[PDB]
Amino acid sequence: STGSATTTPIDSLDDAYITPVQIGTPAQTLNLDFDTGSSDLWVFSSETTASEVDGQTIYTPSKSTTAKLLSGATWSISYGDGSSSSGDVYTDTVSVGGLTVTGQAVESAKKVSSSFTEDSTIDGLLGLAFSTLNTVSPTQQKTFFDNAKASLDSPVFTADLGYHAPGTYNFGFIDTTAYTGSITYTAVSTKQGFWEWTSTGYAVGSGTFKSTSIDGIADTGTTLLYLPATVVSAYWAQVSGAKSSSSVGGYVFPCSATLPSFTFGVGSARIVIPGDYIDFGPISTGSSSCFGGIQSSAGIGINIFGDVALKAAFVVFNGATTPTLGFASK
Ligand SMILES: NCC(=O)c1ccc(Br)cc1
Repeated sequence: STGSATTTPIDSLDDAYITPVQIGTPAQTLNLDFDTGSSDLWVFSSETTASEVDGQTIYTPSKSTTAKLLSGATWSISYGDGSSSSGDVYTDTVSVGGLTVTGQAVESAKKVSSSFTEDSTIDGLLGLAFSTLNTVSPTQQKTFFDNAKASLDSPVFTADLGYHAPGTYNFGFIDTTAYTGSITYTAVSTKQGFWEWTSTGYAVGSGTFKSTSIDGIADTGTTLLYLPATVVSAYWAQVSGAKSSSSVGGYVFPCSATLPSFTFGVGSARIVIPGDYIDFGPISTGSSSCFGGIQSSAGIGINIFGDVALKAAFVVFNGATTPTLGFASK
């Protein structure tokens, strides 16, 4: 089997991407944030505290003939941005772009933090990291991908995020029309439950490539590119007027600037992030200070190849017995 679904930025900045997901019988379609940095499929639901729902589409398990309460199971998750959600668990039929999994754990939110409430476009998350991170207790649950794996033509999914445009998540096959050149594969460590890999270095604009190992995770659920302070300093040093602002919470730059590209290494291959991808617009409405799309990972504890990086590539998440990541230009 295979699946193919279009993923759409939630706003003009590509702050996140939503992908339609069919849950239950008859189908209830929710727009979920596919997140290769976490491993819970959770949704706004009929059980979510009413004051914490503001515009989201909710899953109502009582209206699904295939929904079954997973007795005694609860979940609770906190994300890197400080957001959180928790609730109980159903199993139900979940379909993504024609690919169907029965008995998928669908984690029903009883509580969500303010940032989720305030984002009316995201109805939940579909986690695509390794199932070892799944927060369901006392019986850990498998991700949609893990459940689908055996049925897939090939044990892979691919992320093809658009810049200010729709893109595609495919399951079970590699679309050879979707990228240019060849896909370069690189080793993955699953030890932290992430799609963790090691970039071979970077370049800023037309500058020389710096060969240096950068261990990080491929995370579709993180907006920006978070890299070591040395790297990030070297990037923003090429932008007149750019500075790290503690009040804003990162590097900002004059909105009048033209940003240089940023290249990262994948083995001997190179992925180029155009400068425009690194512009996240005025820090506040009407401001001439713009927020940078490349930020320091200092204090995070890990480097994160978020959407800013991933949307510059066709990315293969290879879930074979020994997982790997593949990157191609496009
Ligand atoms: N990885 C965390 C994530 O995907 C996320 C998405 C939307 C909000 Br609001 C907060 C967090």
